[PDB]
Amino acid sequence: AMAKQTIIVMSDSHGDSLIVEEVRDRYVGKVDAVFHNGDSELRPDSPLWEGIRVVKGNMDFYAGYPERLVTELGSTKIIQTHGHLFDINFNFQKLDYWAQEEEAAICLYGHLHVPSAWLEGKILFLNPGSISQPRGTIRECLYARVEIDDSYFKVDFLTRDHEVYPGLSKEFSR
Ligand SMILES: [Cl-]
Ligand SMILES: [Cl-]
Ligand SMILES: [Mn+2]
Ligand SMILES: [Mn+2]
Repeated sequence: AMAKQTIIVMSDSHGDSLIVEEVRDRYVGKVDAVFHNGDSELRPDSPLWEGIRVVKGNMDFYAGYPERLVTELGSTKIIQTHGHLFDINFNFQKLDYWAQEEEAAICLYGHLHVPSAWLEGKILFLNPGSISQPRGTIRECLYARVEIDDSYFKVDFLTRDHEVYPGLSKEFSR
């Protein structure tokens, strides 16, 4: 039985560097990985990115962010993209095709500023929400925690004070 993993995922921070630093500082070295799914509006050479896996958003104009990132975490293959290059506002068919060709455990995306967690195929798709500019029905700034083991993905959405926001948590069996 694999040892349990915990990942921290955020996105669409939009020029708020204190929140990125705060989340880095809180979690780097205490969880298995920390992810940012883009639209930070920060420089890729920022020291705030030490310990964090970050991809390019459409509102990231500086050279040096990757469009896609594959992170293999033990037996867990995580893929990560902003989403704009997959036309996710149209639908998720292009994103899901890529996730299937990669045979990902987890597919991380941003762009929509809407928190979501669903299982399609055996693949968890997660948008952590926007940590600065929430959209849709939930007007609270959010990021996400995923707990991973052989039996379950557990997803909680967390506020900027690092508390679980109720009514959004999901548990998926694998
Ligand atoms: Cl799009
Ligand atoms: Cl946008
Ligand atoms: Mn954005
Ligand atoms: Mn975007």
